[PDB]
Amino acid sequence: ALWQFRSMIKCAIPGSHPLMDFNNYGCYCGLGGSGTPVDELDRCCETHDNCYRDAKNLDSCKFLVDNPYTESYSYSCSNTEITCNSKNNACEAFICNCDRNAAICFSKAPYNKEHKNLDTKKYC
Amino acid sequence: ALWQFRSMIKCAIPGSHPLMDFNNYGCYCGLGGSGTPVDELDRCCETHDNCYRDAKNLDSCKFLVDNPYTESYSYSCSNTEITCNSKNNACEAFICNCDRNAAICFSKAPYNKEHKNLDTKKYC
Ligand SMILES: CCCCCCCCCCCCCCCCCCOC[C@@H](O)COP(=O)(O)OCC[N+](C)(C)C
Ligand SMILES: [Ca+2]
Ligand SMILES: [Ca+2]
Ligand code: NA
Repeated sequence: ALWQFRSMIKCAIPGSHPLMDFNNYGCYCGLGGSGTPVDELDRCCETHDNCYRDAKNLDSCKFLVDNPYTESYSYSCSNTEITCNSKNNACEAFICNCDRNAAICFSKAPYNKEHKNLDTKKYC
Repeated sequence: ALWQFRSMIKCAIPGSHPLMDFNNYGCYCGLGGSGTPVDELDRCCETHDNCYRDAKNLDSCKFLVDNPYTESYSYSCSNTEITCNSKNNACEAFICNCDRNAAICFSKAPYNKEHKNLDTKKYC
């Protein structure tokens, strides 16, 4: 679920403010996501978007009709280390893994302030 | 902007986990919406959607080309009371007030956990 992805970005990145840092960043961090992504971080978001599309295409997810941000899963954190619980069934695991992958990706990519809050209509 | 909406909810409702709580509830608290609001809290969200639509069409927001969640405003929290800074320019002030109205409305309306995570294609 989105609140869990938020939890994961705090887990992977200590004092982060996830919605204030990553939403409406570049061309892909946020909703929508169109164009050429503007940096590694943006590419994290674009990969995340492709992951959720693949979720919706996944046979294991056939009974999720809403979008994967509404699918709760099981996860834990340990010293900045995110854990997708083995207890997860197929769809929950896959969506858990999308969020984890993007959580780590955010932590390793450089944050470019100047890419925050672009004019997507012009540049994406 | 969306993080400030979250922070306003935290303000009005000190016990709050706003995404966990108010995202993906009913037919309107989430990705847009449609259908008949399922309860008062859900009507809080329809109203906020409408207010955002109004902002999108308000002359003073004519240079706001992205969604109103991307608009930064100045607000303050103090004693459960939300204040949209009187310094805000007109668009900023309008959207801040949409948000403030919504948190307040969320703080007044019953929360009905059987209304969370609805199958919106089926019930909205
Ligand atoms: C902080 C806790 C509060 C809970 C809020 C959490 C939800 C925030 C979500 C953040 C991510 C952004 C999601 C917002 C999406 C809502 C967006 C919902 O807006 C719906 C309309 O804008 C869509 O209409 P169209 O763009 O198709 O209109 C077409 C117009 N012509 C040109 C074709 C005629
Ligand atoms: Ca996106
Ligand atoms: Ca909505
Ligand atoms: Na935001």
